[PDB]
Amino acid sequence: GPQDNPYERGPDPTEDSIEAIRGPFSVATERVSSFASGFGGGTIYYPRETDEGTFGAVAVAPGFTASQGSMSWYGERVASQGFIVFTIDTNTRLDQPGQRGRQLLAALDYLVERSDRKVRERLDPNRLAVMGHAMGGGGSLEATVMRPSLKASIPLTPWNLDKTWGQVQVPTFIIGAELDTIAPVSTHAKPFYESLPSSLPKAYMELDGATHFAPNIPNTTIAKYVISWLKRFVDEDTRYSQFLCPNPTDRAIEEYRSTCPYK
Ligand SMILES: [Ca+2]
Ligand SMILES: [Zn+2]
Ligand SMILES: [Zn+2]
Ligand SMILES: [Zn+2]
Ligand SMILES: [Zn+2]
Ligand SMILES: [Zn+2]
Repeated sequence: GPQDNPYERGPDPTEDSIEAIRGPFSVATERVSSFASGFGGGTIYYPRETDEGTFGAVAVAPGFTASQGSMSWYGERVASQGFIVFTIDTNTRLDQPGQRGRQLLAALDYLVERSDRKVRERLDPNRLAVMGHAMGGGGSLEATVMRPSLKASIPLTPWNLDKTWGQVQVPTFIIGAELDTIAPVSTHAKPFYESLPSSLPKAYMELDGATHFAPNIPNTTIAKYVISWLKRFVDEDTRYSQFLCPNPTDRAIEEYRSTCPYK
C-alpha cells in the first residue's frame, strides 16, 4: 500500500493486470519536434490522472533504420501502468549504439527540463529509466554506463559490438529473441547478460521462436515483464516482485536467468 511506498501507483497487480493491453491509467500524448536538441524528437505518453502522485519515466529508443513507430505500442501499454514513456526518434536512422545512448539521455533531460508543463508536473525527475530495441538496446546499455543513477535499463534484442558490461550498476533486464539473426543471442544478449555483475539485480528472458523484430509488435510476454521490471525498479514497488521472482515460467519463454531475489 501507499503507506509503505510513496511511489506505488495503481491497484495491486494480477497476471490479468500486467498482461492487459491497458493498465488502470488513461493516457495522453505530447509530440516533440525533431528540432529538439540532442535527439530526433518523439512522442511522450503520460498518465492523465494526477491523484496518486508523480511518475517515473522511461525513454525508449528504436534500432538501426527504424523510427519511433516501431516502438509505438510501448507508449500507452506501459504509460497506462503509471509511467511517462518517451518513444524517441534518433538524429539519423543510421546512428550506432553509443550515439543512441547519448540520445536516450538527451531525451530524459528534455523530459526534466524542456517538456510541456502537462508532462513536467507529472514527472518525478529522480526516477528515470531507459529501454531500447536492437542498436537502441545497445544504447540502453551504453546509457547506463554514462549515467549510473538510472533506475532501470531494458535492452530489447540488443545489438552492440561491445560485449563487456562489468561496470554497469543499473538494474538491467535483457530480452532476447531465440531466432534472432541480426543480434544473435549467442553473441549479443547472452554475453551482455553474463558480463553484467552477478551481484547486480538483473534478468535475461529469451523468447522462444522469436525473430529480431518481435519487440516491434504487441507481445504480452514482453509487456508484462517490462511493466513488472519498471514497477520494481523505477517505483521500488515490491508488489511486482511476485512476477519476477522466482523466474517466470510462461510457455512463450525459452529460458529465463536472474539474480533473484532482488534485495
Ligand atoms: Ca533534434
Ligand atoms: Zn505498499
Ligand atoms: Zn565494455
Ligand atoms: Zn525455442
Ligand atoms: Zn503466469
Ligand atoms: Zn495465461
